Order: sequence, then C-alpha cells, then structure tokens
Amino acid sequence: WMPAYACQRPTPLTHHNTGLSEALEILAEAAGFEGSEGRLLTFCRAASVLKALPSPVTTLSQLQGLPHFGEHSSRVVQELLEHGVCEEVERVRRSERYQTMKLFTQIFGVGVKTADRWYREGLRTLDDLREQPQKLTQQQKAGLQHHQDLSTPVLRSDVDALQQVVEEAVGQALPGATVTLTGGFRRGKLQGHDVDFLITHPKEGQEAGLLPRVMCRLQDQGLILYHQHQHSAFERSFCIFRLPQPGSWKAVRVDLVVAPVSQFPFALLGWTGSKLFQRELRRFSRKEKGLWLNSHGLFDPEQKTFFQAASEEDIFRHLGLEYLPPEQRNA
Ligand SMILES: Nc1ncnc2c1ncn2[C@H]1C[C@H](O)[C@@H](COP(=O)(O)OP(=O)(O)OP(=O)(O)O)O1
Ligand SMILES: [Mg+2]
Repeated sequence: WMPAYACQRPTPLTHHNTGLSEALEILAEAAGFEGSEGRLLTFCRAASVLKALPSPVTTLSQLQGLPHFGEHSSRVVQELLEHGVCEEVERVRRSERYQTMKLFTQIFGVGVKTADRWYREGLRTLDDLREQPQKLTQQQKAGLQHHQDLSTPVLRSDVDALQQVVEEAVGQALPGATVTLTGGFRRGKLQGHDVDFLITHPKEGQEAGLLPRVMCRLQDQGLILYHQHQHSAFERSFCIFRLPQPGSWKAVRVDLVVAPVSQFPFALLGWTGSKLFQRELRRFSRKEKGLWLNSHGLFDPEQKTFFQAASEEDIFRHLGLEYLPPEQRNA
C-alpha cells in the first residue's frame, strides 16, 4: 500500500517508470490545453503514483492495489507494455493543436487562455506572432526575442552563477538579507525552465524597498534583459537575466520573490513545489484537517486564526504529516 495523497509519500527525483509517467503527462498536458482540468489532475495523479514506485512496471499485474489508477490511465500503460507505444499518445504528439499549444504556452508570459485564443485566431508559428506585435504584451515580446535561450534547459551550473550575482547584489543592498534557492532546483533537479529565489531579512520590515535596490545593482552590471516589478501578493520581479558564459551569453528566466520573515516558511514551502505536491498538500490540508494553506499562511476558517511557523517542519507537523525534505517532493 501506497498512500493516496502525494504529500503522504516520498517522491524522489529519479525513478523507474519514466516512459510511462512521460506518456501520462502528455495526456495531462493536452487535457489542460483543452480546459479539461479534472482530466489533467487525474492523469497527473496517476503519473505521480508511478514516480513513487520502488520498481519498474514490467507487467500490468503490478498496477494492483494502487490508488489513482482508473481505467483510462491503466489502458495507456497496458498499450505501452504490450505494444511499446500508445496510439492516443502518439496522436496527441502529432496533432497540430497540441504542438501549437505547447509552442505558445512555453513562451514567457503566455498561458493556456492566451495560447488558445491565438490558436483560434489562426496563429501557428513564432513568426506569426512576430507579424502581429500589437497582439503581444511586453513580457511576451521579450519571451519571443529570447525564445531559443529560454527553451534551452537551465543547468545547475547556471543556477550557481545566478545565485552568486543575486547574493552579491542582496548583500550589498542590505547586510543581513538572505537569498534562498527554491523551485525545482531546491528539489534536486539537474535542469529547469527558470530559477526561483526567495529573499527575506530576519527583522520584519527590513525587507521593504530591498528588491528595487537589488534590481538596480543587477541592471548596472549588464545582467538584466527584462524586468517587471510588481508590488502585488508578495513583491516580486519577473526577470530575464543575461548570464555570461565562456565566449558567449545566454538568457535565463529568474523569479525573485520577497517575503516578510513571518511568512517565509509558507513561502518557501509553496515555492519549492512540485506543483502537484503543493496542490495535494493544500487539498489534504482543507479536506483532512479543515485548514486553508497557501504561500502566506495556514488559516483555520472556523477559529479565524493563523498558524505561527518558524520552519517547513512546523507546518508539516501541524498538519499531522511526516516531514518530507524537498528532494522527496518531486510529485
Ligand atoms: N500552478 C501551480 N500550483 C501550485 N504551485 C505552483 C504552481 N505554479 C508554480 N507553483 C509553485 C511550485 C513551484 O515549484 C514553484 C516554482 O514554479 P516553477 O519554477 O514553474 O516550477 P519548478 O521550478 O518546480 O519547475 P521548473 O524546473 O519547470 O522550473 O512555484
Ligand atoms: Mg522553477
């Protein structure tokens, strides 16, 4: 027996069922592109179960006793085991709708709704978007300008270099302020699509006005290609950095998030992911414990109270869950 909720079981970075999970995740992604959110979650959950298994699935008999494995996900796995390929998955892969929605949604600042609108309007390629600049936000224009670099996996070596410049800028702007790497890299991932940093200071309020200072410093070093600062709920800067490399440079997406230290454990938990892990953790919190969890806090709607947490461990404990380090949150 394996627990139902992804937040009740360790999911490591590397596993034994990558072919099967990849296929189910194609179907999940395609469902999301069609606005079929239930079906997305269902396929995502099934793929997550395979990631938590200790052995490869070689025969269909191994599916027995697993949660979140309905008829459809089972058929997909069955066809892959018996025939090496799943016709439904291959049809999705080859479909113009899926290919175009994947193309568009990958671009910085483009979500499903925008990509679907563009599809419906007859846009198909990146050049089509460039021919219609009035249809694009500034953020999307920047994503198109740098699209090749932004669809090149970000590497741990890139992350280490970026963390150094961000730490230097933060330290120079405000001694005592800290930078914490979050997102998939904190979970042990070797690559990613962006780099996520959470900034705070141990004295509540000393973080005020820090981010614009940090950004000024980075911009003056030539390290910023694009920056969008927003006060709202955490203060954040959505950026594209110009990462110098030997004889070259590459654009890399970086999100900088400032949280007041009182909210830091909630922010770190939220921003560390995985996306499915946090969805599951919030569902667990609400359904099993009656508490509402988000990136700012843990609220009891009956008592109208907020839980004081010093750490992620505090939050897990309060929810009655065994602690999972970030590298076991790869749901
Ligand atoms: N839709 C969402 N639901 C819940 N949490 C989310 C969602 N989107 C983002 N988050 C949280 C969890 C993520 O780990 C974190 C950073 O997002 P993001 O950088 O897109 O993912 P990631 O860093 O884990 O993977 P990647 O390797 O693609 O960067 O923010
Ligand atoms: Mg990330």
